[PDB]
Amino acid sequence: PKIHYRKDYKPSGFIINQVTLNINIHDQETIVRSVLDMDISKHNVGEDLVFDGVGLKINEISINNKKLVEGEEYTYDNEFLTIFSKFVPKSKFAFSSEVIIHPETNYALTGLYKSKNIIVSQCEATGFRRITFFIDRPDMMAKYDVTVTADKEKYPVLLSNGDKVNEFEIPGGRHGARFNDPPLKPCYLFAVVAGDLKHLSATYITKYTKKKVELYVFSEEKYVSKLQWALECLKKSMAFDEDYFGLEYDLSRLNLVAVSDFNVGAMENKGLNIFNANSLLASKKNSIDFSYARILTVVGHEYFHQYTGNRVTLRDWFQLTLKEGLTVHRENLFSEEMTKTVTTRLSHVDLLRSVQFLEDSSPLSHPIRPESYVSMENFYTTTVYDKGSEVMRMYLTILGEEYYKKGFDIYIKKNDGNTATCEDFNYAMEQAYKMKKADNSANLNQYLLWFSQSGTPHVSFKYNYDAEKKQYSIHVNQYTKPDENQKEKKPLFIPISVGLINPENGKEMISQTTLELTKESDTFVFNNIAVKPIPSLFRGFSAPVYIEDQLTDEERILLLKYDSDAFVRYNSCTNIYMKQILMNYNEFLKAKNEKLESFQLTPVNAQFIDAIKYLLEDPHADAGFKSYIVSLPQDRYIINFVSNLDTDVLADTKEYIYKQIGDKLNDVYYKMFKSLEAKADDLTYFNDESHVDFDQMNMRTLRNTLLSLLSKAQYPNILNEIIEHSKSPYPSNWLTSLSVSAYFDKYFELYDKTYKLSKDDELLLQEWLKTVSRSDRKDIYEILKKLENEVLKDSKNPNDIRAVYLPFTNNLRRFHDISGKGYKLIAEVITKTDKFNPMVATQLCEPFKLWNKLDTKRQELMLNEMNTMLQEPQISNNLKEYLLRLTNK
Ligand SMILES: N[C@@H](c1ccc(-n2cccn2)cc1)P(=O)(O)O
Ligand SMILES: [Mg+2]
Ligand SMILES: [Mg+2]
Ligand SMILES: [Zn+2]
Repeated sequence: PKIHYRKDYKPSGFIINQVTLNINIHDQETIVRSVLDMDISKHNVGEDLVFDGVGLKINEISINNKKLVEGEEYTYDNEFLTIFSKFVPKSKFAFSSEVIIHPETNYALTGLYKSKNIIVSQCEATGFRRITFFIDRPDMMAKYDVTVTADKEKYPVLLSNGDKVNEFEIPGGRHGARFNDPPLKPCYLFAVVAGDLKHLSATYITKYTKKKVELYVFSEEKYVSKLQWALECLKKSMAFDEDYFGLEYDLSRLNLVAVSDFNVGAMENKGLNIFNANSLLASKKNSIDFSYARILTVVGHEYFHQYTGNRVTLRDWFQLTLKEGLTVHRENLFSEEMTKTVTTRLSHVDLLRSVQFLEDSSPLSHPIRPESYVSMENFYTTTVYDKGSEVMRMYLTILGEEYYKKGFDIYIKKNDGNTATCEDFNYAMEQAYKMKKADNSANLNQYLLWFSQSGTPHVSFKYNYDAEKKQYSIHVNQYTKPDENQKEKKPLFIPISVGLINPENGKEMISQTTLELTKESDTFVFNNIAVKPIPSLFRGFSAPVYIEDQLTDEERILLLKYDSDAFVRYNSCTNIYMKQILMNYNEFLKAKNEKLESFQLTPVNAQFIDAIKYLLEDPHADAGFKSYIVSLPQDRYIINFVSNLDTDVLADTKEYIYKQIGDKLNDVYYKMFKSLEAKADDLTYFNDESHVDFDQMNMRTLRNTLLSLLSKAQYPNILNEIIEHSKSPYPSNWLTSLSVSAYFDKYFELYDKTYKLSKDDELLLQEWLKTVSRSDRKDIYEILKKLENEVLKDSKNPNDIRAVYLPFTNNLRRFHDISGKGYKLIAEVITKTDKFNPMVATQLCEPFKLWNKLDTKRQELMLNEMNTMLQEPQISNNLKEYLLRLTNK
């Protein structure tokens, strides 16, 4: 396998000026004719002409309308087409070809493929070379003129980029459309779609130039009534970019299309965005509440790529974080503004500190700009997207809104063009930084280490208060553990948003202040501090770091009650739980290792329980926040703090802490679950397709969280509540009724009732599968085998496969069964999936990422399964490279 290095970037010695495509789709094959108008670039050194082209069946190739001869003038090995230089012209010339491809049997979902009755393309990153020959790298910009033909009855709707310029009838029941897209684009932004598509549409009038933009959202006919929310999300997304960034859509039309079979969430092809149906379609009757935030963020994300990816483009794939990290940052600012709930930011932090921190301390650790790759298929990671987004968000923290907006406008003005690199972005923020400091010596040079250095920095704190002097000092230290990418880790530029809270009255003692930590350690001193403060550190989670606050639980409890920053309040509560978790885990571990006949456990801090009750009982406090404070930190967050983690000991620890708190608060939880009903489940706008109330949904989250706590505890007669909840019209409630009934004899009665409610909507059936998979059932292995035989069968839909298996892999007791049977089962699924879809096979490897963090026995069980998968003779390149890197071999 060839390793591509970032240091090795060089421009092509060719240019492709114009692509003219004819894509003729037939029952058993698709014929693709392509003419490329080419030139020799100024970098050319007389080399062979080499096209990417994977799995293509050549009918013929030509230069300037003369057929080329296989063997004597060119070789093709199913990956590269090599035309020997003696036969390549030295001025403007035309290369043509006709190849045959087979979208019907393309089950890897990359290139051109069939999803149910829709034909659709997926070109990022290197899928265009599965459609026709090309120099398939993002710096090859060309013009595109595309014609598609197909059977009119099967494929009445034909779409590709640009203007539809001609439509025409073809003998034998066929038809055609031609689309011309004159502005230059990279080939990974080409798209085509054909199908019996239905739609909703609206007209949006831009803010400044008042251009009419037509918006179309498409699906298969069955689900067209689930498109309205997506259309509202698109309007909101355009308004946002207009209001916050001053940016208007440049084209006359934007199409959104939902497909059933898709590897990720969606894709930003220019004016033709294609989506996983689960991230475009929703209704109140047939979707859980999560689908509403999901569609808003995914529609938003692909819209924002129209500037950050599509008009300012990447030179090479190493700069991927520049388009993805920045688009995620734009997406998160939009979500925050649209939902107006504090749990939106908290949920982004929850994701980074569980999943991304785990990745960053694993053998897979990489900086947000890597120095090498082998498979572009495995490069689209939480580190590139989500830590990339936190790095892009730190510029805004450092500069503030006014100067951030100035530096961004600087980057967009200069590079609307025009490929760019991460240094160009940094340069633009620097110019805003010079202007902010009003000092032109000031620079962001050290900031660049955020792109190049891998691993999570640890940031720790000591304090001093001199009561006579009224002088308060915060001593800060940063450290990043050496790893495979850097032996010596340099200090980063770490912005620490802070407040100082008066412990007597809960008030702020200082204005907004962001500490700029630029050295291994520094001491920040504040004068005129009248009383000893509690420091509120990393407000908003202002850098992607392990925060070691060194506060007492009494201080943490005070922040949790009285601080103004949601993240700090949640983090204080998190740190109280972690102190408790590590304590009880070591007490359980000692008792198991020493085989003790009796031992003691440290109870949960009583004043922390009192503070939870105080917050729950506060009718003005936020319900979404309340659901965060009654839940323990995620297992994948906990694992970052324990060596050789025994998952059974952690399951017993979590069980003890939940029971400790429930034994004090279950009456309070019951009362709230009942008093929340009226507002949480209010049906007033149930038939209003466009009315989405994020606060109401967070009330439902809370009720569903409290119901789960009450069921685990077997609170008296709670089954009555579960059975009533199953009759709710909201799928969030009735699916919740299924999972909490796991602890009762009614489980299979609700399994059947909710299957029946779910079975006729393809997405809602996928949510039912996830609910079953995640159910806390002792017979969960037999239940999985039942879903396999009855519901999943041999589905190659990645949504179906992921729904049956991924939630189960989070079942701490059972997936991690000491016999290794769970690791066995997931490995069998990965290998089976790898036969047809290597990308999804790699996604199904996710539970294995923490393998070297677990206890001795479990490390060995997981390594065994990874080595077994690695030894499969038919392993894909993608799965092989991933598992070799994961197992350090
Ligand atoms: N850029 C989009 C996308 C689509 C597909 C893939 N993909 C990566 C490997 C194979 N397909 C990557 C990104 P997005 O960030 O999902 O908007
Ligand atoms: Mg083929
Ligand atoms: Mg299906
Ligand atoms: Zn993206």
